[PDB]
Amino acid sequence: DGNWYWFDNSGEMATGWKKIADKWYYFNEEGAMKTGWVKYKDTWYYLDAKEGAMVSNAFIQSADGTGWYYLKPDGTLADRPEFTVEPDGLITVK
Amino acid sequence: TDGNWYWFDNSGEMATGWKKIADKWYYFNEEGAMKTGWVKYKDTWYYLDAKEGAMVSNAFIQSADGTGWYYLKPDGTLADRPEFTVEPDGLITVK
Amino acid sequence: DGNWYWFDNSGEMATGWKKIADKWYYFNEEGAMKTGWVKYKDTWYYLDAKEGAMVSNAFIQSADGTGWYYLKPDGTLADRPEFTVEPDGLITVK
Amino acid sequence: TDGNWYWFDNSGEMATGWKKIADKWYYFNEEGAMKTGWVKYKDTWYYLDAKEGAMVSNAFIQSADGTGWYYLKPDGTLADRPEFTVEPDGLITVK
Ligand SMILES: C[N+](C)(C)CCO
Ligand SMILES: C[N+](C)(C)CCO
Ligand SMILES: C[N+](C)(C)CCO
Ligand SMILES: C[N+](C)(C)CCO
Ligand SMILES: C[N+](C)(C)CCO
Ligand SMILES: C[N+](C)(C)CCO
Ligand SMILES: C[N+](C)(C)CCO
Ligand SMILES: C[N+](C)(C)CCO
Ligand SMILES: C[N+](C)(C)CCO
Ligand SMILES: C[N+](C)(C)CCO
Ligand SMILES: C[N+](C)(C)CCO
Ligand SMILES: C[N+](C)(C)CCO
Repeated sequence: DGNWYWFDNSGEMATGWKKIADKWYYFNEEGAMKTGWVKYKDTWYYLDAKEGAMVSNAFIQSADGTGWYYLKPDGTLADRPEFTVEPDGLITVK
Repeated sequence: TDGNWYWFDNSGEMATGWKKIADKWYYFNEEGAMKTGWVKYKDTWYYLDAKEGAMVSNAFIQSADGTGWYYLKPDGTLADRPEFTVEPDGLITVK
Repeated sequence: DGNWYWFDNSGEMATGWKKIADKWYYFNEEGAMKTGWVKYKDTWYYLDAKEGAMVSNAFIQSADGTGWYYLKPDGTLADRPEFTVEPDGLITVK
Repeated sequence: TDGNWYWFDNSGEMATGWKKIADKWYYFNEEGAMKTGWVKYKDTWYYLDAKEGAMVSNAFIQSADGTGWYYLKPDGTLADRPEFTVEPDGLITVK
């Protein structure tokens, strides 16, 4: 097995976050593209397990299948305090 | 023109209210006209695919104004506030 | 079991072809919506087995799984003489 | 900026040519750069998903000019004229 890497036209190897053709990918310090949950500077993001792209404004099923986590439009995971569920059930996040 | 879809069984009986056809659920009003969008069925809300009429279930659908989302349980019913338990790390649970 | 029917706002029951909200459906003479292959006035069309809508500009797998039939943009089935397969393999239809 | 995707195995060997990763096929040029779009591999043509790089198979894809379609066999190879047998009623068969 192995991993995916990315090098811009100038030969620079991508490490960390990198916008690649309208999508965002996260590479560890060695350049290896990461998939799944990633904690970057005390903040959580979710990278598609298939093509590795960051998911945003979406709900992703918990591991224990007990519930869902919401990823804000910028990709960051929303905390409980950020939610305001209105009486009818409308889920709002800040 | 404009109109509505209806379903009559082989016996000739016009479908009305909830009806399960070919493994999908549909809701017809009192006049047999297939409903789409939000439908209130005795205190609870449901959502029928706006384009195909089948009841949506276990899905989050964006709000009309786009300000938030709504969640439809696996039984089709719309989860209202009392049913939510948003855990501290953000894990959303519905019962 | 039963079938789907359609009545416009004026109470007229649809029979034959009917454009319904950007899609086309075929109803037999008794009003019952048809799905699958349909022969109308010596010409073949294919109505989606799921939602009954006519498919156009698409290839649909044969029953015997031996090949595919091509439905032109207007929904009608293309005959052999209508095809011109270019050397590289480009499939063109008239 | 602009650039290219590459794949190095855990051993450090740069993937080149055809490579099957996580159950999908990809094609890297001589410089290890992942190819997308049409690729000629020894007399035959293949098509790699323009957005994700994986080889398309058993699929009809619209032509660039939109004038016709192309068919990719289940093994990825592009079917050329000699392989087509269009039956009289319109049944398209490929071998
Ligand atoms: C080492 N690589 C060839 C992968 C980078 C481009 O120079
Ligand atoms: C990534 N986890 C879901 C495991 C942490 C809680 O956010
Ligand atoms: C309360 N609902 C939002 C479900 C009905 C539409 O107004
Ligand atoms: C009057 N209908 C044709 C709708 C009933 C027989 O199915
Ligand atoms: C006939 N169906 C109800 C299945 C299609 C919705 O337009
Ligand atoms: C799930 N349904 C509400 C559609 C069935 C009970 O009538
Ligand atoms: C007989 N229908 C009620 C189904 C048609 C509308 O008048
Ligand atoms: C509808 N059939 C495919 C059976 C006839 C040949 O076009
Ligand atoms: C012959 N192909 C069309 C497959 C190559 C692009 O020109
Ligand atoms: C130089 N690389 C980091 C690309 C090889 C080790 O996997
Ligand atoms: C990293 N993948 C090659 C899987 C995504 C294509 O952009
Ligand atoms: C189907 N492939 C051509 C990708 C495998 C043989 O190398």
